Amino acid sequence: GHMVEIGELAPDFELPDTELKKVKLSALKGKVVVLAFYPAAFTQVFRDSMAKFNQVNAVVLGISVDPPFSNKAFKEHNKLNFTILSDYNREVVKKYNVAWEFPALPGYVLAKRAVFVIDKEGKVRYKWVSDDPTKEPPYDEIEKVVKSLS
Repeated sequence: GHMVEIGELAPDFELPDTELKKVKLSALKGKVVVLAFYPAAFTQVFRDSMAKFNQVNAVVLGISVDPPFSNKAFKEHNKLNFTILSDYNREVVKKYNVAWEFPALPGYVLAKRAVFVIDKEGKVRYKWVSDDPTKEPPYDEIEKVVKSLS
């Protein structure tokens, strides 16, 4: 099975960004990385909460199971300045154990709202996973963790 814990080497993966370019996690070693998983692009509640990662001092990788084409429109609409990846085959939500089935859509597997901060050595240093998709992560704490790793 898959279980991600602090201190472990973050599971590597390669997913397409909004321009269909392959982005590999391990290629980011030497830089602090923040994985920001979200359930679905265009979820309605002005601007999506993913925009709160715009000012984080690290390489933020937004990740959802939405297709690249839609994530591109999502990224532009909400002025997200970071890389947005499409885990269309659910490979990564499984590797990070942040998968769940959407209540209203039988068999639709998507990511839980989650955040993982990875250090320059590629190890997991912070983990936050909310079963409730409406909850937002502690941005302040996350930024402080990023700082300690910079």
